[PDB]
Amino acid sequence: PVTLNYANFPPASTFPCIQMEQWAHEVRTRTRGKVDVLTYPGGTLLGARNMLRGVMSGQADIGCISLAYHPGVFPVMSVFELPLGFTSAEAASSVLWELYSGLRPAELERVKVLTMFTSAPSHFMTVTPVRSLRDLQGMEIRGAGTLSAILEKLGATPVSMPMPEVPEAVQKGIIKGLFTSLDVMKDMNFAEMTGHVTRADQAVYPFAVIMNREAWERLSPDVQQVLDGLAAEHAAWTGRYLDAHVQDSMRWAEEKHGVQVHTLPEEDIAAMRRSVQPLFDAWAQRAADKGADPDAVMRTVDALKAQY
Ligand SMILES: O=C(O)Cc1c[nH]c2ccccc12
Repeated sequence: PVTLNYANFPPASTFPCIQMEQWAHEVRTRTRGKVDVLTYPGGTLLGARNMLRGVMSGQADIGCISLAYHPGVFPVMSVFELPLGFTSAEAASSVLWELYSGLRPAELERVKVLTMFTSAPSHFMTVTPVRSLRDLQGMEIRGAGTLSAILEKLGATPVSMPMPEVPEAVQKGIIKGLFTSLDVMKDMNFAEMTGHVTRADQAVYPFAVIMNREAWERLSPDVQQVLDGLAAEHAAWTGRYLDAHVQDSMRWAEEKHGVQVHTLPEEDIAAMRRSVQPLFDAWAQRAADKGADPDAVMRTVDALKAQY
């Protein structure tokens, strides 16, 4: 009987926390009680910025990081912060895990990765309506990592910060909106702060569930096969729950808070995609400078997408 503390950073109602709870439930079940998990949601054990170095301290056995909160640190897996044309968190979460399983980039060698998943595709949630690219101009919008560099290519003024700091940045007028997936309209009640939603069909935010290496090595081989055996299912499950939850979330926001939804013209969309193309090369260049094979990574992205 061994018990693992699992640090998380956002409120318990948000999807990073819902997936942690479902994960914990499967570990208890599949190990027939041999493993238990005590979860600390809402940043009570570790928060968003001390998540990684704190899992590695051993201050918590397991944690959940958003790759985009750590610029430079993940030269390979940050490809998953580019617009890879995904339209569901299910598909993207699955392809992300396979791409990680099959390559094991050294950026992530100092911890043990238990599973990976993403957000749904990003859209604009703003306090004033955005009906064109022109409206985006100069408007401070929250992103992180490469989703900020995307905001920037589109002409908005990106402000990088983790999700928990976002409600307060909006309220105090430091940002005018946020660029991410629509589950937060409910799970963080952005429906009471940003009454407008514009379709972007943009890049996802990728997450990794990590574990302290020494903690992982103190697990027997049998318990280890249980956690490795849970990884791919759980990635898909997390992606599938979120695609459903995004619908409910937006249903609630419209009929209980009168959210207004807008779309951009096709010529604005065309042009925004042309605007972000240079990020693929800059991503390819930082990976190479770090000793990675971006050509290989993109070849593996392509091939995985033609399955999932
Ligand atoms: O925007 C992000 O930081 C990624 C993201 C999307 N939905 C979230 C819910 C809780 C915490 C992080 C996220």
